Amino acid sequence: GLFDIIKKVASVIGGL
Amino acid sequence: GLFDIIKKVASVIGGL
Amino acid sequence: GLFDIIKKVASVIGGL
Amino acid sequence: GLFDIIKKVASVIGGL
Amino acid sequence: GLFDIIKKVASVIGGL
Amino acid sequence: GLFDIIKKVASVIGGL
Amino acid sequence: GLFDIIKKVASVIGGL
Amino acid sequence: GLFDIIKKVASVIGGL
Amino acid sequence: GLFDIIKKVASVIGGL
Amino acid sequence: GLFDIIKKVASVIGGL
Amino acid sequence: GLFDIIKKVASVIGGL
Amino acid sequence: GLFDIIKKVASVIGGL
Repeated sequence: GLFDIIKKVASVIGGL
Repeated sequence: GLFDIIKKVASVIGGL
Repeated sequence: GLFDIIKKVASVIGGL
Repeated sequence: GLFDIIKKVASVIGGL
Repeated sequence: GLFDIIKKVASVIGGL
Repeated sequence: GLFDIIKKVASVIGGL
Repeated sequence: GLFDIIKKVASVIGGL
Repeated sequence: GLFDIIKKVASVIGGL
Repeated sequence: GLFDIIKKVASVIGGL
Repeated sequence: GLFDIIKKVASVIGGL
Repeated sequence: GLFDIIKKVASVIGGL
Repeated sequence: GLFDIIKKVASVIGGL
């Protein structure tokens, strides 16, 4: 409605 | 409605 | 709406 | 109504 | 209405 | 109306 | 130490 | 130390 | 140290 | 040691 | 040491 | 050492 704040953090470290 | 805050953290460390 | 702030941080490090 | 003094304040300090 | 004094404030300090 | 004094303030200090 | 997050909201509506 | 995030909101609406 | 993020929002509306 | 294999992951997903 | 394989990841995904 | 395979990653995805 007024604010639609979508914060997505996707941290695939993997590998190593 | 007024604020639709959507915080998603996905942390697939995996690997290792 | 009035503010649609979409902050995506995809951080696939992988490899290594 | 002779004096229809209307005061409205909406302090939508959401987020953070 | 003789005096229809309307004061409206919307302090939508969202985000951050 | 004899005096329709309207004062609307919209301070959408969003973002940051 | 590691994160020192300080959020302060002061909301002196007053007046009115 | 690492992150020193300071978020200050001061909304002195007053007047009105 | 690594990030010193200082976000200040002073919003004195006053008057009206 | 012959094989001093060291793996370290720090995932300081703070903030938000 | 014959093999000193060192893998270090620092994913300091702060802020937002 | 015969094989000092040092791998260092610092992904300081701060701000926003």
